[PDB]
Amino acid sequence: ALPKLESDRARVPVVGIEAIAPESRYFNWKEYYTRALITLEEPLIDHKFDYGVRGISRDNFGKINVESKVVAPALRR
Amino acid sequence: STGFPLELLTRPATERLAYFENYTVAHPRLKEVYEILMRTIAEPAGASFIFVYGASGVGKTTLRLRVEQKLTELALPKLESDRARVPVVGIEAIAPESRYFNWKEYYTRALITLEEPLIDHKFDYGVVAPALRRALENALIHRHPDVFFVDEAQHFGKVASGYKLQDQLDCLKSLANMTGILHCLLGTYELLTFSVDIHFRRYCADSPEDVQAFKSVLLTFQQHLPLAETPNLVDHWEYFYERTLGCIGTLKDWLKRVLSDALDREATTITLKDLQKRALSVAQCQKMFKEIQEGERQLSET
DNA sequence: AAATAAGATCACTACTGGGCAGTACCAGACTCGAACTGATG
Ligand SMILES: Nc1ncnc2c1ncn2[C@@H]1O[C@H](COP(=O)(O)OP(=O)(O)OP(=O)(O)O)[C@@H](O)[C@H]1O
Ligand SMILES: [Mg+2]
Repeated sequence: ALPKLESDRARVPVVGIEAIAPESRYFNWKEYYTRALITLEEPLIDHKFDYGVRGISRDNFGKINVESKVVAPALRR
Repeated sequence: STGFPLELLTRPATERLAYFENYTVAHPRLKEVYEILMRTIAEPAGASFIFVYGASGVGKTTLRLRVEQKLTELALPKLESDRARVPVVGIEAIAPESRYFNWKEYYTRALITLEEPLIDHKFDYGVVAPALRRALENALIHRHPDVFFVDEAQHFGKVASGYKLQDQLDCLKSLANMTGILHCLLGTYELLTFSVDIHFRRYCADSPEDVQAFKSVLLTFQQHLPLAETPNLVDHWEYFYERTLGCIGTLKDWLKRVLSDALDREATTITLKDLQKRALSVAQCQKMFKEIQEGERQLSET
């Protein structure tokens, strides 16, 4: 997809994360959502995109930030 | 004509894949259920729930899309003057991450799909999310949708409580009572765990008419497959029914897999091994048949 | 029946949107003190 990535921006060919064994006794879906969002968006140029959630946005350094106040279905959206 | 255009052979393989992926066969069950649903929508008879069943792969979602398009084009002459009159709203239920279905998320997604502004600034003017609930009620009253489709309605039952399984639907019941909006809950056979009932039956092999219909849809699928040489498929109808159980939806994506594999190799026809490569697993069909048998037994009460 | 879970409630903590009583300006416009001036019995 590299020629297509060069031709068209805002495009990732493949994204991949690893599931995390939880410290508690139940799987953490909020951590899954936030880490998938970090992996998907952080290794990108500052392509201005507005997710439909108030808390999550980009920063000056480009690293994505998620407030601890953000509720998990909002992260999923 | 009844066959695929012969000009796509010179076109690139992506064009052939795009053409075949958009072909939606009108098998008799699909059009019969479509007519029943349209008759129910036109005259509701005072009902407010249009529960529709069917195991995965019958074609409920495409039926929803067809009904959406048909109702939009039916209303089209009268939205030129009347605005804020979205014909039909169709949403997909969210599988909860916790043990219980989330109703705040349902309300906010229903509001988003209606393009309702200022969702974050809602107010409660005197329950779960009263402000969002009242906002959705007002949006349904004023936008006046003909039907409110909720695909994947089986996720409403994620409550893990016998004394709360039926009560989980009180929010939708009250939202449909006081706004007068038809709620057509499309779901798999889990939805029978609980009003007009429609059954999206597959093609059971016991009845010869279903076998004839399955062979008909198989032939019309083979006619529209974009290959240089038309692949013979009706001979292995027994194989195509073993891994499909008679669902015209998963047959379509099975053929899509096989056709994409053929096109990627610049092939010209489909053999048995090509279908075997992209066939459903032996255990997968067993689990699917167990679930569909449970649903059929649940719906078998007369 | 005793033991082990689990939701409900109170209480405190940290975080982040975000508006109202109030001031200021700039000509356009209306209304009428005060006067000016001409016709008239
Ligand atoms: N009759 C049909 N003709 C052509 N394609 C179809 C048909 N029915 C379904 N599809 C295809 O199947 C996909 C949609 O899933 P499908 O309708 O088969 O499943 P469903 O059982 O209705 O849905 P779900 O399992 O999510 O409840 C799309 O790719 C659509 O093109
Ligand atoms: Mg579906």
